[PDB]
Amino acid sequence: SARNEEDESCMFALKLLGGFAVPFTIKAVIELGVMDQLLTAERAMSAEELVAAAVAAQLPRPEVACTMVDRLLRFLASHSVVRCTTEVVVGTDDATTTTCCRRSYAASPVCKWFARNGVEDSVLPLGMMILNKTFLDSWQNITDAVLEGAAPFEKTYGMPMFEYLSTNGPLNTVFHEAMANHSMIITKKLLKFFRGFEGLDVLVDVGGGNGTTLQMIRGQYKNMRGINYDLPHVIAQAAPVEGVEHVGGSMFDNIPRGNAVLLKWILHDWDDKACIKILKNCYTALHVRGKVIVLEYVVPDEPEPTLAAQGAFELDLTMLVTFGSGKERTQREFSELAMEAGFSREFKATYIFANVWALEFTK
Amino acid sequence: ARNEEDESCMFALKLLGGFAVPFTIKAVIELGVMDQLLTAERAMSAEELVAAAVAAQLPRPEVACTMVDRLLRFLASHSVVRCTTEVVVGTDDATTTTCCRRSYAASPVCKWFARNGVEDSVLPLGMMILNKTFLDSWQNITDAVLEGAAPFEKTYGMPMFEYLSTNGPLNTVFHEAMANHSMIITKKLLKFFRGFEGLDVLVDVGGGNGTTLQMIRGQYKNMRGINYDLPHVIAQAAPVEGVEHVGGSMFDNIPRGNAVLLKWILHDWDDKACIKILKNCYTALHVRGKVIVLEYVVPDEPEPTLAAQGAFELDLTMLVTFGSGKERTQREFSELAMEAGFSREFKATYIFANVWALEFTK
Ligand SMILES: NC(=O)c1ccc[n+]([C@@H]2O[C@H](COP(=O)([O-])OP(=O)(O)OC[C@H]3O[C@@H](n4cnc5c(N)ncnc54)[C@H](O)[C@@H]3O)[C@@H](O)[C@H]2O)c1
Ligand SMILES: NC(=O)c1ccc[n+]([C@@H]2O[C@H](COP(=O)([O-])OP(=O)(O)OC[C@H]3O[C@@H](n4cnc5c(N)ncnc54)[C@H](O)[C@@H]3O)[C@@H](O)[C@H]2O)c1
Ligand SMILES: COc1cc(O)cc(/C=C/c2ccc(O)cc2)c1
Ligand SMILES: COc1cc(O)cc(/C=C/c2ccc(O)cc2)c1
Repeated sequence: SARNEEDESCMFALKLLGGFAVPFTIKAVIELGVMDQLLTAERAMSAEELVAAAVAAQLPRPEVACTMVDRLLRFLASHSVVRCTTEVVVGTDDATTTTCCRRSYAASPVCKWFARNGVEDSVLPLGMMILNKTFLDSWQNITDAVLEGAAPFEKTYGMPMFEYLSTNGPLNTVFHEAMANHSMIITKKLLKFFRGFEGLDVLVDVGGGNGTTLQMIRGQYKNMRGINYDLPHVIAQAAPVEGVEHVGGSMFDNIPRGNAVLLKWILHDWDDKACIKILKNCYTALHVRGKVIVLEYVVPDEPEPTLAAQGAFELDLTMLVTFGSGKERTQREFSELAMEAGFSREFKATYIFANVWALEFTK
Repeated sequence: ARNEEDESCMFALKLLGGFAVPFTIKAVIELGVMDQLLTAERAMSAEELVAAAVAAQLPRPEVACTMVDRLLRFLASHSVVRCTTEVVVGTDDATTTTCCRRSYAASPVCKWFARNGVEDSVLPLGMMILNKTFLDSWQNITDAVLEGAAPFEKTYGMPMFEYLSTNGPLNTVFHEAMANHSMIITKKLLKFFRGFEGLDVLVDVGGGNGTTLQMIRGQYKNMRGINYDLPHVIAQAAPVEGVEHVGGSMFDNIPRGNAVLLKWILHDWDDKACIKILKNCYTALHVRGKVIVLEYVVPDEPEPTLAAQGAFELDLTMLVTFGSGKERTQREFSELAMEAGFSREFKATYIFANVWALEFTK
């Protein structure tokens, strides 16, 4: 609609500067309980009906709350996050932010990924880490961190993230729930789309937590045995799982022996030398023809302006912000690390879901 | 594995990640890399852009280059910069990818981030939009809504204009953003808007040091100006030929003239406060006088266009800053004017960057 190229140029610059407004608006609609009412609603609902349904608490300024929610949802409607219908009101009205007319709102399909059921296959626990204030604050310190060649997180909090989490119980839970949430989704998709668990006697899951992933995998492959390998303090908290041995240890020291080792979102935390050491421990732990299964995004060789590529470079920036030298890798960069660790010139890539690939390297 | 379910999920993650572009552009500006992009003659690698932007010896110069490379690659995937890739005659150590070296050029949009070309930039406004103090309020929307309060006030315990009195650096950031936007809009007004023709006296409510009036008089030499602003702002203004500085509150009175300019005033305020301002404009105006409202105009329905999204984005900015400040539709502006006494006579002239000049007539 801009009146010339100069005008459209200016508005695009403002748009680029303002991209934080959508995520922060979504967070509020979620936290208010409005997004869950949209998701269970049988028809479109006005801001007033959404607030009445979402809030049990008696509000001091209920009319202000309703118009504010109307403004939040109208903004998300402009971004196709929700559907909006407008009707004429016969009467007077003040639980909408316009003269004659009342908006009613329905969830778009994308909204199901924000569900608070948590495991209805939602990414909400991941989203709450993505938009966590403690983590977001690091993004304001990128400049100085680059100048020192440090992680923005380190430059913000004085120390690496994994150290800091030991000192912040609440942030630690947010982080672990996000990890667990993404793990659950990808594990399910793996059992739908990936065939590389066929023929395995023993699978070693590094960073397996309580061993949920191995348990779900054994649900489909009943004769496979699992080793759940994680830090001693994580293993101490792990209840028995049938067919899974919990083993405490550092992946930098050793990996337990097996037919395959699973690394999900491990390598992208670490620089190339650390990755090579992890893959060398995988290599010594495997019998010949054994495999490493890497569950990671793969960035394209060039910066393609696609939805998937943008999300992969967005994850690269998250890694820069969090760890500094943690990073997302191309297929070739993954191949090179594996060959450095001793693996053959034999590469498989199976696309799974949500930008995650299963890359398999073979001894 | 890639279907509608997959696209849906990626879309969800994209919506949650929208902050990454703005934060990355900020870093690239603040490192001085954007300015090197804007003066460059050709695509430059991260290494070249760092060497050119940074005076100091860095402790970890190769880490800094590879980090900038990653920032720029991300911006390339969003079409903010142009990237080309060439095979390294050897082995790099200042690009993230060893085979190959990326070089980058500014896209046209980057001119809007310039630190001082001789043209228009929105960089002072952008520094306000991405200022940490202001951004921190957006993390407090849920509790401010439940209380019916402005997120900003819930975050800092006072109204934004009161807070600026307590934070001189933020006060500068705010005023420079307003002055930047006002400068661009006043020049576009002199280009496109014809409603200053014929006016004896123009009253600029919130006119600061009188720069707007000074510029308009530069084109309309027989017009006189009344620069109306708070006494403390007027105390600081130097004399302006053909302009009288007057101190006061727009809630008490407006100086009389043929036209009153209200730029980004009404959107700070609720309907009751707007009606007070407009009733004061009405009584102040001589007959056939006009209020000239310089605001964004939100469409009647939430259209998914670049311009509409920009207007609802400013709406949420007003929500966050003031709570009850808000963007309006044409109909809502008309209705406030009619409540203040103005006639059923409405003009709208599109100016630039989503701003309209709306005129109401006594
Ligand atoms: N960059 C490196 O090469 C590097 C980094 C850290 C530790 N190490 C080596 O590791 C040994 C132990 O030192 P430490 O206790 O600081 O390191 P650690 O065992 O705590 O390892 C560091 C990080 O790696 C991850 N990790 C380690 N083992 C894991 C496992 N089984 N599952 C999931 N994640 C795991 C965790 O995120 C942890 O914070 C030392 O010999 C040390 O040199 C090497
Ligand atoms: N939106 C609302 O919060 C709301 C609601 C209903 C009524 N009101 C009315 O507004 C009053 C609150 O305002 P206040 O008492 O804090 O006063 P105030 O005028 O001192 O408020 C500060 C702001 O007023 C503006 N201002 C006032 N006169 C100006 C002038 N001549 N030139 C430029 N800018 C000028 C500036 O934007 C300044 O930052 C209420 O007492 C009532 O009259 C406001
Ligand atoms: C914080 O207080 C104020 C007061 C005011 O009068 C205007 C603004 C405008 C902000 C803005 C943000 C994003 C954009 O893309 C374009 C403008 C903010
Ligand atoms: C904070 O530390 C970590 C460690 C880790 O292994 C993964 C992530 C992933 C974040 C992320 C962000 C945005 C998305 O869209 C998708 C994932 C973050």
